[PDB]
Amino acid sequence: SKCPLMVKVLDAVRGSPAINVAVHVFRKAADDTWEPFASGKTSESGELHGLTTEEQFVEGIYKVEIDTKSYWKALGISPFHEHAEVVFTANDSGPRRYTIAALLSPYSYSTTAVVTNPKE
Amino acid sequence: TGESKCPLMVKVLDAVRGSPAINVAVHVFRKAADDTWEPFASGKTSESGELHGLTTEEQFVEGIYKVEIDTKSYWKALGISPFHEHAEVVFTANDSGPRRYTIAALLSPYSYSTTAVVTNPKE
Amino acid sequence: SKCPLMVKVLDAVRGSPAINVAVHVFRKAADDTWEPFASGKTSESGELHGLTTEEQFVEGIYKVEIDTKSYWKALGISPFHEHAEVVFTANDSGPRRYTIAALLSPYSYSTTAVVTNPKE
Amino acid sequence: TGESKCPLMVKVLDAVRGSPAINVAVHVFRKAADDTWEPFASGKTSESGELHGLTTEEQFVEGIYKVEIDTKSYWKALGISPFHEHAEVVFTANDSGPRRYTIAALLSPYSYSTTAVVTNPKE
Ligand SMILES: Cc1[nH]c(=O)c(C#N)cc1-c1ccncc1
Ligand SMILES: Cc1[nH]c(=O)c(C#N)cc1-c1ccncc1
Repeated sequence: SKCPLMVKVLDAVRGSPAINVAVHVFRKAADDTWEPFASGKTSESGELHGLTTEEQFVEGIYKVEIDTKSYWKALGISPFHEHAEVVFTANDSGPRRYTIAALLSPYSYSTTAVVTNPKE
Repeated sequence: TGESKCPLMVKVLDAVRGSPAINVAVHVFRKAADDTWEPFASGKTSESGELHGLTTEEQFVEGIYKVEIDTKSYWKALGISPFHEHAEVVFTANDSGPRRYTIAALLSPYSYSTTAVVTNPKE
Repeated sequence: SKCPLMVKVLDAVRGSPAINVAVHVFRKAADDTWEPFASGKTSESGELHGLTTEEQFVEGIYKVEIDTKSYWKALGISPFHEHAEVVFTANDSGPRRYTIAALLSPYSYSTTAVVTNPKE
Repeated sequence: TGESKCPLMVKVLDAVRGSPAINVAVHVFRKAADDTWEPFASGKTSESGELHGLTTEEQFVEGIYKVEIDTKSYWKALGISPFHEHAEVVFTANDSGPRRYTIAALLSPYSYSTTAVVTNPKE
């Protein structure tokens, strides 16, 4: 029960988890370029688990990109955004469990992080 | 009015159409001497999603006020059956003298957010 | 694993669950008055479970009130809101699992409902 | 300017202090012919949390634009170490002719929301 990184996606129009949403994760590279890190599709409960492991999850800059436009086109709704992106630094600073959650509407989105830890 | 020095203004936006939320009914109450809510002001949002002229500086004394927005009538007229009955904002006002209050609401059928911007009147 | 109603509370300032937040639930009465239904305090994970049961959870109007002001005063932050309230109708219409989530900041809050169901 | 017919306006608010987010750096890019982001316009929010005058109707052609807000420099100057590096909004503009775009952001240290209000210019 150790997932250093988890993504959750919700739909504000229908009051349900946003199922089958593509998610891509990149790590900032030395040349200051984005390199593919992990990717997947949200499950029936709007979640994506097992993107990585504590050993591979070192300090650095990460970018989480959510394909919100494909989600909305499948419902027959025209969206405003091309995609939703979250960029943050992961620091061993202290606590290492990260939950990124995204709430989606056709013209707006909100994102929040919940950073927590078992013990230390 | 002036430019924007109203003691109380409400602004409602639509997260589904990316537009101002027009013709939304808004009701404001003040808590009375007896723990009961009394009618204070009423109105509807204009074509830019705003509601101006609800009160005056002199009438807007210190107190606990309730801003109730009728979101359910708004989604229903669009053919959508939403989650909430209404949106309500409860807050203590003019506590440490007069201030100008902007209450904003962003609406979606199963979600809403609300924010306040408080400014100190011509200092 | 059957909780018709669950409440989740998060803190936007500190990126953590909002722990020990008082929550009260009322049911609209015939005289159109609010009657105490259930109450509790959020756990270490920001959640409140077991407010009720499927038999007691009949159709009607419910009001969930979150004591946000006490939460913020304990951190030494002066808040704008007296409390956060969610009013909704529970209809057997179809699906009966309700998750109310609230995200808190000193001057703003957002609430969303996730309505779902196992089978039917 | 006029009253409010700017093709692109940005508005940043602070959810912790209930105020406009003043002196926030904003950078806008357009995707070029070669899948690369090119600099388009730059600026800072004023005392009301707004940014006016970034472009003109004639210069704002159809394309994919990126609005990047520097939220991290804003929280840091307040003594707070926030979660995000910045906030970014990516969207296709003027696709089916000219429109006026208002991008709003509401900020908190570990959260942000963004909304767009799109209007059809003097019809
Ligand atoms: C971006 C934004 N997000 C919210 O969650 C919210 C709420 N409530 C309001 C606004 C906002 C939009 C336009 N002008 C001012 C504030
Ligand atoms: C991202 C998010 N945004 C909101 O505006 C909100 C409200 N209210 C809740 C959540 C949320 C975060 C984590 N788990 C579930 C929901």
